[PDB]
Amino acid sequence: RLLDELTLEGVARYMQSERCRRVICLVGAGISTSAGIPDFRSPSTGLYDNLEKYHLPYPEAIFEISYFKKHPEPFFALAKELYPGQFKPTICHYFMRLLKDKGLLLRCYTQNIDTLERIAGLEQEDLVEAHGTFYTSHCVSASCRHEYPLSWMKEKIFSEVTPKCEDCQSLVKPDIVFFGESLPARFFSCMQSDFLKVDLLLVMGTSLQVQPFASLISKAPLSTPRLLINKEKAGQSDPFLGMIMGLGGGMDFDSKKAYRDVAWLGECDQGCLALAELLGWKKELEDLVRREHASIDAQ
Amino acid sequence: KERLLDELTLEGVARYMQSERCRRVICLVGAGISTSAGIPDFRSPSTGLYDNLEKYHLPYPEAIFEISYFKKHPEPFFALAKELYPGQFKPTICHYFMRLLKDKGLLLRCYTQNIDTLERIAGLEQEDLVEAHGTFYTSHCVSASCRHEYPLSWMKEKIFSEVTPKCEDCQSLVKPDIVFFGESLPARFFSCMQSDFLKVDLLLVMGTSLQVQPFASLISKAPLSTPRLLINKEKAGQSDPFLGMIMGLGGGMDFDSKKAYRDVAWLGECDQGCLALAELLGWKKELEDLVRREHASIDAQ
Ligand SMILES: Nc1ncnc2c1ncn2[C@@H]1O[C@H](COP(=O)(O)OP(=O)(O)OC[C@H]2O[C@H](O)[C@H](O)[C@@H]2O)[C@@H](O)[C@H]1O
Ligand SMILES: Nc1ncnc2c1ncn2[C@@H]1O[C@H](COP(=O)(O)OP(=O)(O)OC[C@H]2O[C@H](O)[C@H](O)[C@@H]2O)[C@@H](O)[C@H]1O
Ligand SMILES: [Zn+2]
Ligand SMILES: [Zn+2]
Repeated sequence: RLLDELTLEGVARYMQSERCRRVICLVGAGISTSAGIPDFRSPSTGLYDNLEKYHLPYPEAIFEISYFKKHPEPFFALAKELYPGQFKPTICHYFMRLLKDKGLLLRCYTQNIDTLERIAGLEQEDLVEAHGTFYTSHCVSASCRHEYPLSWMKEKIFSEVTPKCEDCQSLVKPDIVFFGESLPARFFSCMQSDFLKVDLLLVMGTSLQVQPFASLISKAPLSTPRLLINKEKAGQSDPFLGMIMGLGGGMDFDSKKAYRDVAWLGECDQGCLALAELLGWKKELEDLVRREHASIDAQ
Repeated sequence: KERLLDELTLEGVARYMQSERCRRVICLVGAGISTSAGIPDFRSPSTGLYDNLEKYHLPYPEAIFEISYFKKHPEPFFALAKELYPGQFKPTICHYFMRLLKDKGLLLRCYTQNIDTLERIAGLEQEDLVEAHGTFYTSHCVSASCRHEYPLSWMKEKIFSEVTPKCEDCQSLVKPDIVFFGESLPARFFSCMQSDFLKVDLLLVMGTSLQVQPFASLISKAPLSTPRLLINKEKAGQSDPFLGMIMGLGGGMDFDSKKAYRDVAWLGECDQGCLALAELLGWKKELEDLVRREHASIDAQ
């Protein structure tokens, strides 16, 4: 057992030890809510509770490839809000930057498409954008798959014209991963090597309600500690018909068999400040946030 | 990761089954093994149950077996339940093939997702079976504080009288013990799985799309050396990892890849796949006799 106790304090002590060389961060929409971007599944405020005007059969249909090919209009109307480049990164994002600058970040796997990891200064090599990007777009026809740049797709979205491919007249969509679509090739190539050598999983701002991303927590070695920083416990629940996690694939924070998983419940920004304080990084983190935000405000 | 099959074919499985290494077989079955009996499955286009619920005006097909939707709108399920009641059909060749595995001392367990009871009618006993998605046999009040049990005849009476079954003690809804989405699986599912998959020598997967958890996880619970044979109309368990996939990452079948070492896909009718495997094992005549007499015996009632 690598943690001396199942607390943030225990995780911090482990992080400072020579045994903790490589950290993987797994993040979702929760890490961007304090920047002003709603998550997906939070009641009332979440995106899936705010799609009534689109008259969908159910909320998730707006990001389902099969529904999209039949009724693409709602997604492209919503896309005007989803397009990145008008929010600043959060304290949580800069904490991951700090991990990078301390030589501790093996990888950040993100489910987000807001690009705040990149704006916060994480580089392409540090990142797996697991659910894709707006940066590039592709024709949906597998036979054709013609690629279109951000400007091309952006021009179509903000002109309210449904993007059609110039070669085959099929729909063109941004490379954000829809339900039913394959994840980027980088996800799998990085996963297979990263998870053999990870010393700590830092899971932040995700409900772990979607596969294959939810599987990642179970790819780590059994000895690797896992810290969740989130408003609610995620990944720990009793099995039931239609559960997302595979049997035994979840977190165990609270059973009498718990040995490596720690749930810090609260806001991601505040959890990262608390961890930073325990590591003696709090002033460094605060200075980085202040400087980088002021640098963004400069333009 | 020892390779126990000499070749990734049905003939290689048959040879492995005849060797001394193969002592314990587990069957994992779904609605595909019962369509030839006249019971449609769930997810097949046009024929499947989920494509034939228009009359109930559901938000989506699965709602009719979702516990939250049920409590709020119980009427549609109970209307459908009149059709779901088991005992108007005969078991299939596939069911009798599993019975033959029992009698040959090869069957450790059959885990079924079905509630049609055809495994029992074919001669599999309580001890041989894990009815993973429950049963009509018993019914219970839905209130966690009460859980008052009701017998088969009590639920029938309410269903065919078209009265929504209510608890005589606490007046909460009473439903048959079939597992709805969002509900716990039977205790027996977990207790059996914990021990059964430690020393299983062969997995026989038949007539399922492996589209629901936690049942879909069962193929990953076998040792990495245990061969796995799929007998199904379509390939299931093998797919490129996509957003919203049911299987956990790397928890699927590997039939077609370069690394493929233990998994075999026999594509076609479950009954025909079972007849074919039986022939390779020398049981063809024994299986056909069993099916004839049992069908006759049921008709002879
Ligand atoms: N400030 C905060 N601090 C801590 N936790 C938070 C905060 N805000 C929200 N949360 C928690 O953060 C979590 C947000 O969960 P979800 O909204 O499901 O986002 P995902 O990234 O996991 O969604 C994954 C995919 O699903 C979609 O289909 C898309 O494809 C997504 O990429 C919850 O547990 C909140 O309590
Ligand atoms: N005669 C046949 N021979 C071979 N394969 C067949 C045959 N007929 C159908 N199939 C295949 O059989 C498969 C039928 O798959 P599904 O209809 O999803 O049934 P499940 O048992 O997996 O459903 C699991 C749960 O989901 C529900 O919510 C309930 O809770 C269920 O208990 C397909 O791959 C067919 O191609
Ligand atoms: Zn095209
Ligand atoms: Zn009751």
